[PDB]
Amino acid sequence: SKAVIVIPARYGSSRLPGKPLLDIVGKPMIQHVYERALQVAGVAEVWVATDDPRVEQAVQAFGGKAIMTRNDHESGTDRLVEVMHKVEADIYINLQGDEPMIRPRDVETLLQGMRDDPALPVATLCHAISAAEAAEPSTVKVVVNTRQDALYFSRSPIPYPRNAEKARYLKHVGIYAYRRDVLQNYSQLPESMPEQAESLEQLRLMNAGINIRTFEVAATGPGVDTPACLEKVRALMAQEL
Amino acid sequence: SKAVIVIPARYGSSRLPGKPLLDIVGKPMIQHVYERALQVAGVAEVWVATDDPRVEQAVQAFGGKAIMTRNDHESGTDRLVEVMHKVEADIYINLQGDEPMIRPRDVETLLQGMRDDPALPVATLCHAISAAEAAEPSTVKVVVNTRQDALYFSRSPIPYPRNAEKARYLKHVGIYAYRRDVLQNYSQLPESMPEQAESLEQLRLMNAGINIRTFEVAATGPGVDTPACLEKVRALMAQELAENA
Repeated sequence: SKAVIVIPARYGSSRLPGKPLLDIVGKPMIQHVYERALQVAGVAEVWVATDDPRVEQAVQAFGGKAIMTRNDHESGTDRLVEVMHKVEADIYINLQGDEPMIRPRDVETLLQGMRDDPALPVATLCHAISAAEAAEPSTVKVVVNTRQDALYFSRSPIPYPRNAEKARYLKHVGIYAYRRDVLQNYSQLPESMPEQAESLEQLRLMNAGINIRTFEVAATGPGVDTPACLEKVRALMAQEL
Repeated sequence: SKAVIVIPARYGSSRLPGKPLLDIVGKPMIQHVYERALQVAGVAEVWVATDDPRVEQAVQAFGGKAIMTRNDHESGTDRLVEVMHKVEADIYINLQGDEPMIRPRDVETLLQGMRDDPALPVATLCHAISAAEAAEPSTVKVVVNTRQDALYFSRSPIPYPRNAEKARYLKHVGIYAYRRDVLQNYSQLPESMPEQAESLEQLRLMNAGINIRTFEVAATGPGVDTPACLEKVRALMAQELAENA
C-alpha cells in the first residue's frame, strides 16, 4: 500500500500574492510544510504541485520535489487529479500549502485510518470547538455517526443547540486522504446543490454517496490567508524555537 | 409484504387538551385521520395506538381498531415498538394523529418506495419550502444525496446560504415507514449527541448508520397545532366537502 503526500502550492492569492514563498523565520512557507510532510512515517514520496516556475525553482533550491500543474484548476482537488495521473499511488494525501504548523502525527492518524480500513474511500480530520466559534460561517462544522463517518458538513451551526448543554461542536480541518479509485472517478461527479449553496467542495463526494470518515485530533494551528494571519504564524513559529 | 398503518393518538397535550377528539366538520380529529388512512391502497389494517381510555373509546365508537399502549413511553417510536410485538406486519407506517389533511396518495408514494427497494430500512417524506420558512427552528430541514437518502436533519437552515440564490430547502414531513427488523432492534440503539442537542428522534437512527430515504411530495396541508391554524383547517376541510359534491 503506497501512500504519497501532495502539497498544492499555487502562486496566486488575492490578499497575499506569492504566498508559498513568503518568509517565515528564515524559510519560505512552502519549505516548512514540505519539511513537516517528510517527517510523516509510512509515506513513500512528498510532492509540491504548483502552477508557477518561481515556486518550482524555490522548491528545487531546497532539495524538494515539485511537479508543474495547470493554472486553470479552481480547486486543489482537481489539481490532485492531474497529479494522480503522473504519480502512481494507492492513497493520496492532500495537505494545504499554507498551513506551516501542521503536526506530522495528525497526518499519521489519517494514514493509519486509511490502512486500518481498506474499504474506506476518503478520510479527513476535525477537532472540538466552542459553541461561540461554531457560530461563524467561515468555520466549517461536521457532524459524525458512531463509526466517525460524516453525516454532513456545513457553515450553519450543526447540531442546532435546542438543548444547548448537549451540543458538542467539531471544526473540519481541510486535510484529506483519498484512495486512487476515488480520484480516477472524480471528474464524472456532477456538482451538487448543497455544494454550490454552501461553497463546500467535499459535499460533491457526499452527494454521490462516497463515505468520508472524520478522525478527531487536538486543536490545530491557523492557516495563512491574510497578512494578519501571517504575522500571527511568524510570532508562533518564532517562540516555538 | 403486509403493511399496516399505526396512528399514535395521545389525549394529553398542553396547548390543546384532548387534541385527537377535537371537532372538525362534525367528526373528532382522530376520525378524519383514520378515514384518510383507510383510503391508502396496499394497506392491510389501520390501528390507533393510545395510552388513554377516552381515546380508545372514541375510536371504537366509530368502529376503528385501537390498541392500548404504555403511558411511560418517552418517544413516539418506542410506542410503535410495543405495537409491533402485538400487530404483525413487514412494514409499519407511522402517521401523526394531528394532521387531518394528510393526502392518501402521499402515503402510497412512501409505501411504493419501500416495496421498490427491499433493502431500504426507513422512508419518510419532504416538500420544498422557501428560505424564509426554512429560518424557523420549529421547521425541520433535510438535505439529501442523489439517491434521495438523507444526509442530515436539522432545525438549523441547511444548506447554509453562502451563495443564497443557489440554495433550495426541503421541509421534513413527519410520516415514516419502518421495516419490521428496524423496530425489533430499535430499543438497543443508544441516544446520540445530535439527537439530544436538536431534540430530533430520527437522528438516533442516523447515528447507528441506518439509512433513511426521503421522498419529495407537494406542499402538504396545515397540520393542527395552534387554534389560529385549527380554524384554517376547519375552513379548508369544509371548502373541500363542498368541492367534491
